[PDB]
Amino acid sequence: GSMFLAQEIIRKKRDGHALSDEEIRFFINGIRDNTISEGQIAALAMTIFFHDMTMPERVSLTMAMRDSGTVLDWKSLNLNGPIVDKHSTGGVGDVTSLMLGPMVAACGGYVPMISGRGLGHTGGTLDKLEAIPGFDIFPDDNRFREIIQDVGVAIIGQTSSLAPADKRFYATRDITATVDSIPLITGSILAKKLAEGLDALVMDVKVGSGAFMPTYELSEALAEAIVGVANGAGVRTTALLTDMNQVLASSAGNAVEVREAVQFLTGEYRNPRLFDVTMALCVEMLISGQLAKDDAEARAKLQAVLDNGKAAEVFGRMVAAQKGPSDFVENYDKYLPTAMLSKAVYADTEGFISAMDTRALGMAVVSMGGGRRQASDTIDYSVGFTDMARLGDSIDGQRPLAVIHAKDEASWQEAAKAVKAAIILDDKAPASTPSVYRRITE
Amino acid sequence: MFLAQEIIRKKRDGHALSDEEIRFFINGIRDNTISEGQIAALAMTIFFHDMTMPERVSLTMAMRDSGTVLDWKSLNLNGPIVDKHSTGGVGDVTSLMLGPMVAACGGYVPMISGRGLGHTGGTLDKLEAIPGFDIFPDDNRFREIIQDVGVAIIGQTSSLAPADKRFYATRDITATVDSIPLITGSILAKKLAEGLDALVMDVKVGSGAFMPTYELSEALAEAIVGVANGAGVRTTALLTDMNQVLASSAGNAVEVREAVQFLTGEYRNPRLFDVTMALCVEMLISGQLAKDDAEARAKLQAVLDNGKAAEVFGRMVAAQKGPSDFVENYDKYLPTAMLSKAVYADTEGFISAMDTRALGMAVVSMGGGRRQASDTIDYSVGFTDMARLGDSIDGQRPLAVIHAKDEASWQEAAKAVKAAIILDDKAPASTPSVYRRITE
Ligand SMILES: Nc1ccn([C@@H]2O[C@H](CO)[C@@H](O)[C@H]2O)c(=O)n1
Repeated sequence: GSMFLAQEIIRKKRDGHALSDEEIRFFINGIRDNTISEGQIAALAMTIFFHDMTMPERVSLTMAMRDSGTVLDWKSLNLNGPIVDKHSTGGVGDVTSLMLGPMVAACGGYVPMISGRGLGHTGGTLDKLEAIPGFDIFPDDNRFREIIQDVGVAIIGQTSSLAPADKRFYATRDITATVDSIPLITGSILAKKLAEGLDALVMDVKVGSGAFMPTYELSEALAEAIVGVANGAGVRTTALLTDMNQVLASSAGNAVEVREAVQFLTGEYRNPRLFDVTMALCVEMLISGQLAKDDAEARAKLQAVLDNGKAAEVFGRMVAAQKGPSDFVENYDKYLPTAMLSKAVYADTEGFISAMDTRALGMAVVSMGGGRRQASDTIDYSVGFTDMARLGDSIDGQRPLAVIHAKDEASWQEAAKAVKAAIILDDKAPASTPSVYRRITE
Repeated sequence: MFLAQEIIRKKRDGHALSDEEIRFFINGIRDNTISEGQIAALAMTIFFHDMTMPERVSLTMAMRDSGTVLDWKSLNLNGPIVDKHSTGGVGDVTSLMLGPMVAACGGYVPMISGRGLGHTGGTLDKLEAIPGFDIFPDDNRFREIIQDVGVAIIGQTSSLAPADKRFYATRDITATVDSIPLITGSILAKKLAEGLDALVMDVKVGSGAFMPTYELSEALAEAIVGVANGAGVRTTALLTDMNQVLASSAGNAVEVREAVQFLTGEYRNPRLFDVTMALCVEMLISGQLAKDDAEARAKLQAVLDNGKAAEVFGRMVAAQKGPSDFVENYDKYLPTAMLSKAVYADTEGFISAMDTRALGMAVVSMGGGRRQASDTIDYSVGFTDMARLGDSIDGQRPLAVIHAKDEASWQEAAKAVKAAIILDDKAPASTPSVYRRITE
């Protein structure tokens, strides 16, 4: 019965016609309910790969995936500001979320950051926060709602009932060569975030060797596609192209990135590239969330909550609300686990850093124990890199490539070989590039 | 003496404990030379700081080695030693079919199980609805049953991970139950003491699940898989549904009747079939009895459908001193409740939700389970013909048939069932029986 209706929808898309909202939602729910077979899913996916989808179709697909599970509704809490979030294609050393949420919350936004785990070398935000003893990434949503109401930000992982149709849909795409389709990718990127019930959203689309899309042109095209769909779905959205040709923060790992985020919020250390990207993303959130009129007003408000400690305090109150220690901001080195062996790694040659393989550095952290080879693995939260050298730095015997935090000497030596191999020196200094490239609006 | 507080202080400060330190502490728990205060402190340090995989493995193996560990190599059996463990449910009768099904496909299944706890049934209590059935054969009769029949379902000794006894007893009064490394070591220690070649874990999801949320159930399943494989036992886990009763009955005798009729083919609840079959598949694959899913299910369907599995079950019941002809004549042996009547809902919607925790407690209150260890059980009481999530409910379709001792307990059970089952005008979203498979 459903199989009959499904095949008509396939035939309709097969022949180049646009599907209706009602047909798209029927098919997405049949994927969710297992009333449409894998063959039929693959066939539809392949007709979309070939014929593409119009903007109304793309919007219907994303909203249907979004409506396939829980969608958070914030009206009853009567918050007096915008619900807003950031989404990213990810990167090594990208810890922006841990400062951005508190900074926007301190400026009057409400930031329900539902995120995830590792996924294949880039480090998941949830694993980083679990380096904090006691920190609880799975509050029940009455606690979640309370934290959003009281603190303005929470970072959690209750994702199971969010856009569940994407699960079966992606699984079939990934064995039938129908992953590589912009309308399907856009749906997968957006559905879970949109299920947060956002007023506004900023999308961070990486550019560079360490990016999800491999070329500048393809990053830009993906960002425009996301922006078009998200706004069509009723969420005020912009995107930034930002640089991932090297580690973004000065550290890569879990505990080490939490430490960097606290020091950024307090002013103890602000990596200038991480600062550029974080500030730029937060600006979009204030403008789209209607908390600031323009860039200069938004940057003033953001710099103010960095300067008077309010953003650091929101982070501290979030850590305490999610059951970490109440004095984490003041005493983070007491609570974050320390690796047994912390030792700088030096290059074999002298010269300038001209290039860096971020996927390889990310895999080096994973191999140290800082990430999961398999999902059943346990993370050592103390290991990783700090003091990362950057593109353009002078490297000699007195200037290390990084400080490696390792659980023992054997894994330290293995990480050092991987780091030295991932970083390319050259006799002449490279040219500089922006940390933030194009801002993309609808 | 002194080392125990040093071990506590080390973990309090966020440092990892070594294998030597963990084995010391566990043995001290078993020997009763480490006090309740020191147990609880260490548990609270673990709750705050968690444990690495080497610590989790050390902990689990230390608890396993704190008592008897079975060894099957000397009997040289021509198949793998495999078993299943579940976090428990209501109507979770899978073991009674799964044991025989796997034994009929070449596995050896030393199922050392347990009784009911809280709201969930216990496999051993269900089997004791069978007259004569002896859940405590000596080591001798136990080995011979495994050797000659391939499966036996029994209760455990004092020397089966005894360290867990004081450890769990302290956790349960100090709010240190809710720790995945502690839970994992508690779940696995007793199962790995069986000397298994392979193991499958059934981790329930939903309103009757041990963990409250899907992501917590998922986290637990992953941890168990990591530790069990790290302990040298090929292990996988399934996330299965417990947002309603799994079988069509809940109780003891009524669930034994359902298991027999499933094995013979008289009646097979399709959700119960999915979960049972899926669990058996893992055992055949992990035990190297089948190359893949399709070959495993083909072997399993075959023994369900040529009577071999039902026959193995009857041999097992007879070997453990139940009747020779229990499969053929179960109605002659299982006890009948005094009062058996259908219960009807008050509204006319679709079944949207089911509070399985409350259903399970309703069975306990009828006398089908225990509140204290010393309680006795009426094996005849319980529910049959359970309505299911998504069914259309009107005045001609009951929520269940309630089997009770007398009209008063029948009324009480009917109030609990009507309260536990929520009807709605709209058909709910479909829930699957198996949410995912988790391997290493
Ligand atoms: N693969 C995984 C994933 C999670 N966990 C455990 O789950 C709890 C919360 O994430 C934490 O206790 C964490 O250790 C785990 O043990 N293994």
